[PDB]
Amino acid sequence: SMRALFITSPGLSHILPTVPLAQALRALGHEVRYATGGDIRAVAEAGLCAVDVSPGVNYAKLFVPPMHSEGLGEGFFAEMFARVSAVAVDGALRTARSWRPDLVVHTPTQGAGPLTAAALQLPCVELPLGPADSEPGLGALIRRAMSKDYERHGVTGEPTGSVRLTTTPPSVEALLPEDRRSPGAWPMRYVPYNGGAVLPDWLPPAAGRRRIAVTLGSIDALSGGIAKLAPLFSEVADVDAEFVLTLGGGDLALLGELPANVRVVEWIPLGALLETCDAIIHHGGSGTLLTALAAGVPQCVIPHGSYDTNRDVLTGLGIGFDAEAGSLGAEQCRRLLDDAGLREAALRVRQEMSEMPPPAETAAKLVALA
Amino acid sequence: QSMRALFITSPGLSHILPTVPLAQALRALGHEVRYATGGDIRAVAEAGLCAVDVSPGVNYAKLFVPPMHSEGLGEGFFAEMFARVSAVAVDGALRTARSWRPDLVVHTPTQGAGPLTAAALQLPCVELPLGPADSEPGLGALIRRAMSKDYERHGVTGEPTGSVRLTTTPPSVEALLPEDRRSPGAWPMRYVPYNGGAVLPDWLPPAAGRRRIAVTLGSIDALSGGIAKLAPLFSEVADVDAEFVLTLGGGDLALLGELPANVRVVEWIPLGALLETCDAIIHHGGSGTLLTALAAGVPQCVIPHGSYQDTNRDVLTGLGIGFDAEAGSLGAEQCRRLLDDAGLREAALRVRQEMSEMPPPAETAAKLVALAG
Ligand SMILES: O=c1ccn([C@H]2C[C@H](O)[C@@H](COP(=O)(O)OP(=O)(O)O)O2)c(=O)[nH]1
Repeated sequence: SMRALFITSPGLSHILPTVPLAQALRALGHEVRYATGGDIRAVAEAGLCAVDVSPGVNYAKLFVPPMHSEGLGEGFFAEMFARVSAVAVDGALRTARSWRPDLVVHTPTQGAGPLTAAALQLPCVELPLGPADSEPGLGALIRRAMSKDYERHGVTGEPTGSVRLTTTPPSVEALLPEDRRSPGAWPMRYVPYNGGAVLPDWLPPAAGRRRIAVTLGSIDALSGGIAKLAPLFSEVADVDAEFVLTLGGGDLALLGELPANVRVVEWIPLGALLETCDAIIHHGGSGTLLTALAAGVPQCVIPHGSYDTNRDVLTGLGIGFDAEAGSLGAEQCRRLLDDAGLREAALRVRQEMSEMPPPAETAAKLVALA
Repeated sequence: QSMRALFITSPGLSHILPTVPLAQALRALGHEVRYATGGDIRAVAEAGLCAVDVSPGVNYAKLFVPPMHSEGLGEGFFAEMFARVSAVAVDGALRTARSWRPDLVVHTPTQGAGPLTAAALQLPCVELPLGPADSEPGLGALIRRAMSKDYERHGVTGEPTGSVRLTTTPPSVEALLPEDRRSPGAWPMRYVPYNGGAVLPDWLPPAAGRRRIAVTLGSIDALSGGIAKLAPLFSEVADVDAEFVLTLGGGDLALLGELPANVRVVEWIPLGALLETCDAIIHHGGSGTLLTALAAGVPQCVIPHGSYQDTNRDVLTGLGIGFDAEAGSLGAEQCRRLLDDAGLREAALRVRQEMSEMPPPAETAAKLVALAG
C-alpha cells in the first residue's frame, strides 16, 4: 500500500474539498492519514483517520494577534499563514517520521505541508479549495516567512515532486486573470463533499413545485449576516416557488417568522440539496459556487466587497448574475427560474466539469508518481 | 449523467460498515450513492455518505425476537426472522427508489428489501456480504419466499435483471470452506477495512522494539456481562513481554477489576489503524475482525461462542495463521505462541499477499458502472 499524508489548514473549507481525493486513494486500496488541527473532526466524519498536530491551540488568537505603512500586500498574509502553519510543524513531522508516508498532500496556505515533504524528501501535491485559492507566489512566500521553522528542523531541501491539482474547469479558468491561472496543473473533477447526513423527509421534491436554495455560508452567517436577506424574504411569498434556507449558524431570531413557502434547516449537504433544486442564491463561497456549477444550476450571488472575484465568472459564463442584498427580491427569483440562457449555460459548464478526470483517476496517477 | 447506486442494507452496524469502501469508491468515480436503511443508519452519515431512514421509530429488538418436538429447526427459522426485519424496510426502500431512480441496487445478503426493490424496478442487484460467515446456502432464495406476502402486495412477479455476487474472501480461505458455502463465479473484490473514522490518539504510534497485542470482543458481545470472559487472560498478561491494547466496545471495565501496567484500555479505536501497529490479535471471531486481521497480515487467536459452531477454527488451523482458545484457559502461553511462532506469522503474511492481489473497490466500482450503464 502507498501511504498518503494529508497536511491541511485547520479550517473546515480547506479540509472538505480534499476528502474526495483521500477517499479515492482508500478506494484504490491505499492508505490515507490526515495531519491537521482545528476543524479536524470533519476528517473523522468523512470516514477517515486524522492526527491532531496542535492540541489545545487557540487558532483565533493565532490568526489575529496604514496610509503610510509599507507591506500592505501578500507579505502580510504570508506572515499570518506562517504563524498558523508554525503550530503544526512539529506534529506533522513526528507523524511523517513514525507513519512514513510516500506522498504529501497539502492545501495552499498550509506551510507545514511542503516543509514536511522537503524534510522527508517526498513529493507533494497541492490541492486547492477552488479558483479563489490561487494567490500568486503565496507558497514561495509562506516558505520564506517560515525560514526559522525550516532552519530549526534542519531542512535545506526542496520536495522531490511538485504537482498542482486543479478542480477549476477550463472555461472558468479562461475568465481568471493570467497571473491567477495555474497552467500545467493536473485537472481533477470537482466532486462536492459537504458532509454525510441522514436526509430528511421533505428533501424529495414535490410534483411540479420548483425550488430555490438560499445559503449564507458556514462563515458569514454568524457575523450578523442573516439581516442581509430581510428584503428577499419580504418578497418571496409572491414567488411561485419553494425556498430552502440553510442557517449554517446564523440567528433566525434576527428576522424571525418567514413566509409559508420558506423552509428552514440548520444544515444539509449542499450537493444533496441542489440535486432537487432549480436555482441558488448565495454569498459567493468557492465551495458553494463549484457545487452549484456541478449541479448545473443557475446562480445568484449577493456580493460583498470587504475584499469578490466571482462576479465576472457568472457574468462571463452567463450562468448567473450579481445582486445587492438591499435590492434583492421576487424579480431576481423569477429571472433565476425562467431565464432560459442562465440554465443552458449552467448546463454547459456542468458538462465541461463532467469531462474532467474523476478523483479515482487522479489518485491512480499519484499512486504511480509515489 | 452520474450512475446512481441505491444501497439497501440490514439495520446492523456490521452489515453496513463493509459496504462503505464500495460506496466510497463509486463517489470517487464521480457517481452517486445513496443509502436506504434503518437502525445503525447514522454510521452511514459518519462515513461521509447520504442515507434515508426507511423505518423511523421502529423497535428492531422486538422484531428479531417477539425443541424435542418442534420442527423446521433450520435455515427456515432464520429466513423467516430476516423476512420480518426486512419487511419494515420495504415501503421505505420503494419510495426512495421511485423518487431517486437508481440504476443499480446494492444489498447485503439478509436484507430482503434489496432484491424486492431491484425486482420491482427491474434493476440489477449486487450482493455485498460482510465476510465468509455471511454465506448461508440458499438464504436469499428462502428470504424471498418468506417475503411472498410482501412481494405480492407491491405487485412484484419478476426477478431483478442481473444478480452479481461480490466476494471479499481470498481464494485460499475460500478453499477451506465447505463446498455448499463456496460462492463460485462471484466477482472478487479486495477487502478494505472500514471501521469508522477517528481522531487518532497520542499513543498509537508504537515504541521501538516493543511488541503489541490487540485484544477485542467487538461492537457487540462485550455487552451485558460479557467482558468477564477475559479475566483469566488479564490475570497472566503481566508475565508477557509485550504491550496489550484492549478495546471495550461498551463492556463494563470494572468487571476485569485489576489490570496490569502493560495493559492499555480504550473504549473504541478503528481496528485497521490499531492492527497496523500490532503484532497479533486475540478476538471473539467477528467476521469484520477476522478479515481485517488477515489484511493486516497478523497472527490470530480466537475465542469461540458456545452457542454456535462457526467455521472460523478450520480456516485459521487450515491456513496455519492462527488457533483457537477457550476463554477460561487463555493466558500467557497463547500470547507467547502468537508472538514467537514463526509459522503463524509467515502464513498470516502469505494470505495478506493474496488479499492484496484481489481487485480494489475502485476497480469493482468501474465494473458495476458498465453493468448498469
Ligand atoms: O474498538 C473497536 C471495536 C470494534 N471495531 C470494529 C472492527 C470490526 O470491523 C467491527 C465489528 O467486528 P465484527 O466481528 O465484524 O462484528 P460483530 O461485533 O457483529 O461480530 O467493529 C473497531 O474498529 N474498534
